[PDB]
Amino acid sequence: IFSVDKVRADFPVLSREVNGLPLAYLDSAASAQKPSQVIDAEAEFYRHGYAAVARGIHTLSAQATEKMENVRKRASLFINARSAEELVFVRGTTEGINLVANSWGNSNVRAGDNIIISQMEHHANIVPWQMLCARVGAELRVIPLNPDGTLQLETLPTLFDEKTRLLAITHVSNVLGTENPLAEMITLAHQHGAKVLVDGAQAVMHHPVDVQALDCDFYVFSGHKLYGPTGIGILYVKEALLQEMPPWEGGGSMIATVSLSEGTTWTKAPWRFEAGTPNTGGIIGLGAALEYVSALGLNNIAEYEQNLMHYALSQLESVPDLTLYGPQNRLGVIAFNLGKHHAYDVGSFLDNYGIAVRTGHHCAMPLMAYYNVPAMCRASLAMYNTHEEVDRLVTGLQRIHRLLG
Amino acid sequence: IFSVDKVRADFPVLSREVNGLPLAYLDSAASAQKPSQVIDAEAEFYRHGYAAVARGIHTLSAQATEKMENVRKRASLFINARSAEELVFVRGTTEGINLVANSWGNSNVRAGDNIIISQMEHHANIVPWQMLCARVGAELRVIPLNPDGTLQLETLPTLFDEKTRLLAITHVSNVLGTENPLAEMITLAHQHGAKVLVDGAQAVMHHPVDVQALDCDFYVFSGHKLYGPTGIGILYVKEALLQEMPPWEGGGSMIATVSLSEGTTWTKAPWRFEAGTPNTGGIIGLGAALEYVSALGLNNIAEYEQNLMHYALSQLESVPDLTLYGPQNRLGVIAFNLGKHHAYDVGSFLDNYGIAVRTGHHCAMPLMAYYNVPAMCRASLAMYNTHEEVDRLVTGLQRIHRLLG
Ligand SMILES: *Cc1c(COP(=O)(O)O)cnc(C)c1O
Ligand SMILES: *Cc1c(COP(=O)(O)O)cnc(C)c1O
Repeated sequence: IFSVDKVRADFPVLSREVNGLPLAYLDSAASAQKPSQVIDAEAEFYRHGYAAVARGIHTLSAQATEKMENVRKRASLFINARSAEELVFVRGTTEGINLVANSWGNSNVRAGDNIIISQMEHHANIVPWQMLCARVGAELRVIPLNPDGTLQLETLPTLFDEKTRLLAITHVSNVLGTENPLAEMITLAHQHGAKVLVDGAQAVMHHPVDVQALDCDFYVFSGHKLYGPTGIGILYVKEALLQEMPPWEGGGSMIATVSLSEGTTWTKAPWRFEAGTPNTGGIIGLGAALEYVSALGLNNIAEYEQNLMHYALSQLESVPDLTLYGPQNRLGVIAFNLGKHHAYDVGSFLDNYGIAVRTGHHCAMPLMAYYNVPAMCRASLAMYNTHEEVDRLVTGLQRIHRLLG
Repeated sequence: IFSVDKVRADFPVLSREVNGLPLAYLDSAASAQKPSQVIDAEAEFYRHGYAAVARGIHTLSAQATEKMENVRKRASLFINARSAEELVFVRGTTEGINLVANSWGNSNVRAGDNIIISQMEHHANIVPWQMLCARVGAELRVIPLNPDGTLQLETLPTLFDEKTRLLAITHVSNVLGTENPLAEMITLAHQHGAKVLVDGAQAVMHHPVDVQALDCDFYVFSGHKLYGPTGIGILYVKEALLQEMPPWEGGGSMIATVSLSEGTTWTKAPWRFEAGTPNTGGIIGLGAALEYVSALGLNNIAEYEQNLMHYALSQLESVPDLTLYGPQNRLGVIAFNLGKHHAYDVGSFLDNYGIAVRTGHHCAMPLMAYYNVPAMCRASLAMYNTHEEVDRLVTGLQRIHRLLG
């Protein structure tokens, strides 16, 4: 079983005070706090083992290379990829989507084709496709939303045709907490010869993810939302696709030979997609984050978080004039607005109580426009949050309502 | 004055042992060791202040935003840029060059134009220009080398013409230690209306750098060579150029508005070029590295390193059959080969003595081809290295020569 008190003991930020008051950090969906096991793994690498990792002959450099490739293997087992060589280290979900959009998109999407996204996508999984569509003359089609925050799946027959080259779809909404029916949508997309990129940035910390079972063609997530350091993420690509993809960034370590008279040739995937000095510190930290999460157990995490979410939704019924957005079975986040008060003001009062929530458009302006609001508040309920933190949120919303009503 | 013993006390890796023997780390040009002040600045941020930095309303997020923008200001003062808004955070020199090559190169270099590089460039400052030239149909011209490792500057009249759009040139060679006459070359390039990108990855840790005095249009360097963390670097761009450049990566934080029916508009530079969650941990660490280097004083560093280099060159005269590459006035690095022995074998013996040097092509294959060797050894003499470490290198080379001769 899961013990939230033991977990919290690993996270030094959680004893912080804000505005003279104890912090209630309800913004893990924007970025997660990190356990000391992750912080110290990176620090200890810098203190005792640091070197460049170009398979350098000298000992420290050879050992750093091995650490980095071990993390690639660990990450591939974490998402059940068939091969470690199907994983590319990127800065994060955003860079991974841009890499696919340029390397795969530029040589596979042509004038007159179409790409399908959803109306709930994060900007990271919108803008690169708008740029691609503008570069090659393709059309960006959109799966619309239902009022309860689920996809209008009945529209799929009008959107998929012979010219559909790619579905790019979120696994879990960063605003609504909706989990999309990926396995079934990927079956439909593949029936038309379309590939599927999955934005998994809000899925990988809440329950096991298995890319062979999903059969997705691309999968991306960020380390800093998975209790890990900033500056590092993972792009998974099916081996047969990745081996045909041309490089994106050029430079050292992704070449086989460089000549100023005969041109340059590329190395093999995945190293062809990793130019320049890798983020070795971030990679070490990410490896430690995966080990920490696996030691807790993602099914234990999912069970505790689901219980916390059920409790929060039950308690929030006692907040007058609270509007919630999204389905009852949400994962991770609670998007809401309080009466007619602007999210920014609600979030400012909550911050004044020491409660950190996010307000604004959450990098999902098309989703805000669907609900005809300029902004929302969002509380994240992660594995280190508590019933008492939920109680503080509910009470704070009640007091804000009383005061501003 | 400079005290190398006090400096070394800040670097925990330097007490490491390798192969049972005390480490002599002579590979800082590949990546530098980090002082505990840098390691702990990042660790303490993760432990006490961590949050997402989207100018988030809540306190931790607002304070993280301020820390990040303070580092941008500190970096701009470090290189004497006129404005903090002329600096873009990138993963490193390599990504910064790719960003310029795509954003600026794609809309300013046309079929029939030419770009000028040098034969001593690192692959980071070659491959992106080869890719650009292939995309738009331009020609990549090359300033050749002299035998002493300096540029053949007399060839410049044959290379610069009305169609020359860009000179991309290294400040300091990562192999030879040659420092190029940037100010004069930039004057010549500007006379023709060409812009100049400077690869400063091997300059910024050896002496003050002043981009207003240089008048370069772009300048790039990496944090991990400047005693800082991996995963972070700086791209400087003149304000008037940067404000006209289109975005490269798309996603959150670089947009002003996102619409699925009316399209998307971009925010202002530099934030237009920073998509997704920044590498906040790396940014904090980089700020601490700049403060550490400034506290030591770069003129103090330069004086000590120049004295160390003069001593090493004097002592290496007693190594039989040693071939050195590059000019007598080199900065930072000593490139060499020992008789007819392959660099890989020499480097393996040195590693076996606990001495870390780099061997191979050093991401400069055109430079190796110029000297008609497949590989070289390279020793870096940084601010924390000692006369006694130089003595170990000289003795090791003498023993290798005796043993293998
Ligand atoms: C280090 C090096 C590079 C590459 O820097 P990265 O941090 O790997 O991106 C580019 N140019 C020179 C001169 C270098 O020494
Ligand atoms: C976090 C988020 C992103 C962006 O991730 P970055 O780390 O900022 O690149 C993309 N998609 C979703 C669903 C997210 O929650």
